[PDB]
Amino acid sequence: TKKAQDSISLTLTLVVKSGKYTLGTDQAIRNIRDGKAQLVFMANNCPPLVKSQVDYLCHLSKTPVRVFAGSSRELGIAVGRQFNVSIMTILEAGDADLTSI
RNA sequence: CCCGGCGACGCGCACGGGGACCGCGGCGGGCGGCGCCCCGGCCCGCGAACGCCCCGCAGCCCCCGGACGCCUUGCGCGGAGA
Ligand SMILES: [K+]
Ligand SMILES: [Mg+2]
Repeated sequence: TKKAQDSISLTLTLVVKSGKYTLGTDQAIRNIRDGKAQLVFMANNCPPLVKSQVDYLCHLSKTPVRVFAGSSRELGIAVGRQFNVSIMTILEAGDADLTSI
């Protein structure tokens, strides 16, 4: 719990300082179908037709997909932006371990 | 047979575009009065519905691509993609 999230926070910052990533749904689809996505991270108010499609595309590519436990605004705050982020796709973990998940 | 659309819609200060009207100047034709002045006053110079081509701000949409910007008198908009 409390130990769990302070690792999720720690990893989410590690990628945005040293390691590639993209923010947004249209950038996330174009990468998953090409097999570049090590992880996919979604918000809990992600639109329901769009979420269904992201999971289907993920199982075909074997790309892991999790669910961040906050709104699309929290995800914006978490990776350090002033705008809402429905989907975050990590391309290279860099210095993050990604075991936190 | 079923599901829809057009017909089909309130009020308001402002801001913007089109048409008609209205003026000023030129130039073409005609008038008036004129003791002095007057290229200084007056009248007339017109183009429809409809058919074909082109051109149309705002506004909504497509493609690339992935962001400390775009923009109104006022605002407003953008990782749900500027
Ligand atoms: K009516
Ligand atoms: Mg009526």
